[PDB]
Amino acid sequence: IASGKVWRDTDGNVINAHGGGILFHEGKYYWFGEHRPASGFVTEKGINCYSSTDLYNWKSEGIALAVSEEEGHDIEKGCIMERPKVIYNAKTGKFVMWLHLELKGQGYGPARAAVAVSDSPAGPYRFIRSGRVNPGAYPLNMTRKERKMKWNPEEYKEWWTPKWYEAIAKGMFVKRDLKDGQMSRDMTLFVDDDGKAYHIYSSEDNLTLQIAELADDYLSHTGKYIRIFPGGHNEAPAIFKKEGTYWMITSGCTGWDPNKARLLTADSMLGEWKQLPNPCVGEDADKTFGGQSTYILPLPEKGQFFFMADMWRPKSLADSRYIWLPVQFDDKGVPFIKWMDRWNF
Ligand SMILES: OC[C@H]1NC[C@H](O)[C@@H](O)[C@H]1O
Ligand SMILES: [Ca+2]
Repeated sequence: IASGKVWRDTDGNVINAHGGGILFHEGKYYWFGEHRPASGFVTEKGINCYSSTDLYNWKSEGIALAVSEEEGHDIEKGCIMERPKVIYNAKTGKFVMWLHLELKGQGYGPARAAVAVSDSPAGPYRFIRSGRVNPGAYPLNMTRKERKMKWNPEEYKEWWTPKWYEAIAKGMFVKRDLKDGQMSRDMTLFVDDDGKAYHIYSSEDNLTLQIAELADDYLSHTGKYIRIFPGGHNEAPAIFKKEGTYWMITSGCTGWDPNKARLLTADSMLGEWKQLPNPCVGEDADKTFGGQSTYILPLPEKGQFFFMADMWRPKSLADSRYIWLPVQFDDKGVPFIKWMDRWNF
């Protein structure tokens, strides 16, 4: 595992799986990610999939979720498809893919999460629906008093004033988006011990993280959700659970530029969360080693976890590389990550 180098599949082609994540099923790891083009930023293809027995040799499984050729479809060619994650639904036996969708020709405005389904890990997946999250429902931890407040859009046009920040903290953008549902851009998924799944996403114009419970088949949301770190600008969330504790690594919001990772922790997924120091340590840790969090893969057979990131090259996004590093734990059980040029499982 040689972070930042050109990685190739078994045919010799550059692995094209960005913003991704990995699952294990029937003896194989399946890596899902954005198919990025050589020029431009929008996918020409959809969500790509690769498979491996060993986490070193990756076989191209082809496109798992394709862009549609039908005009007016939510996922017609030219839509934005980012940060795909796949989870297995044990009750129905289906593979469920969620992803950040922006409708074609609308930039990043729609701020939707989309959901697709497959009988097999590699696909093809069948698109079901897209939309903002939980129309009509308030966050669980947004208080009665906060829900009763009125925010005149004309008084709060200037971002980053003291009164605007306070307003964002007390849920001004939640109320703004209440009817049509909460915004979802950068996102991930987590399947808990009891089969409860959660959709974690940057919401409220990227200012605030939200964690939403998924329904029992993982195809919709239940209405139950919380919001955390309002105004915190936590992006590209990555999550894992260890010995009952939930840990989340995120980035800041500086477009393509690498920035300082944050470490967030809770004892309950929908309980209170708190922020801990940058979990990256050593030289370049202030820049997350030139990367941005995408996924934390548990290896539950070994009681270990590994941190996946993207080393984004905005000049040509197909040339973006992959940083994969062991998650280590200090004497208090707090995760940290150090660079290694080459390491083995
Ligand atoms: O918009 C480009 C880029 N910005 C930063 C996000 O974390 C990425 O997923 C991607 O949307
Ligand atoms: Ca955020």
